[PDB]
Amino acid sequence: MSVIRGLAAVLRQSDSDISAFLVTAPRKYKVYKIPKRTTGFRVIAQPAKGLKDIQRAFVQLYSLPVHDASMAYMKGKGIRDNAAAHAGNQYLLKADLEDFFNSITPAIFWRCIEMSSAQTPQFEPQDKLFIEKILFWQPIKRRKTKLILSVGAPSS
DNA sequence: GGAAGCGAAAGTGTCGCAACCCGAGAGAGGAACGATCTCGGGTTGCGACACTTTCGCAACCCTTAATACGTTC
Repeated sequence: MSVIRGLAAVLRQSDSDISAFLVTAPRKYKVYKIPKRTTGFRVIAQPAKGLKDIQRAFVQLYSLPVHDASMAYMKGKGIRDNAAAHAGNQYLLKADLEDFFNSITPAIFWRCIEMSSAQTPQFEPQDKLFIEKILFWQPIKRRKTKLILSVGAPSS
């Protein structure tokens, strides 16, 4: 069963238990408000411990392509490298993205899978439903089709 | 995404005011009958404004978080 089999192998848990856990998994988030530095609050949704472990095992199991221009969440690279890339230069064009993490839906993730220029792990159609449960957060309880990436999750 | 309150924005009805019309009437002149100006309703058009509808700001944070110290998203 591909993905669930690998997750069971890594997490030392039965396939049936992991499959049963990944049914209401997108709802398994605890959301809290962290203070902003000047004023206001920031809403962060953090998954439960079991879902966190599942996400960590999944991201360790499957390696997705990343670019060398990305300096965030990369091993050995951080703030200093990002700043030093433009240390010797004169003009700059700092830009931002509009609600970046919450704008990544399962449709976007699956679309980017199929048109990638680099190697992409092969996903069976049976596990494509489980991938969405593993990765994405479901912020409204009544709406089940609204799935977005949540900052504060290990896989995001 | 969107409680509960509330207010913006836009559309629609309404209602009072002005403007005019039309019949009644006392009676100017000058020798009678009724000119002419006013009283009392009545109708219509119009525009300011009240009323009506829709939208949008943004509580809470869901059962489900972790808690050596600092930046960053």
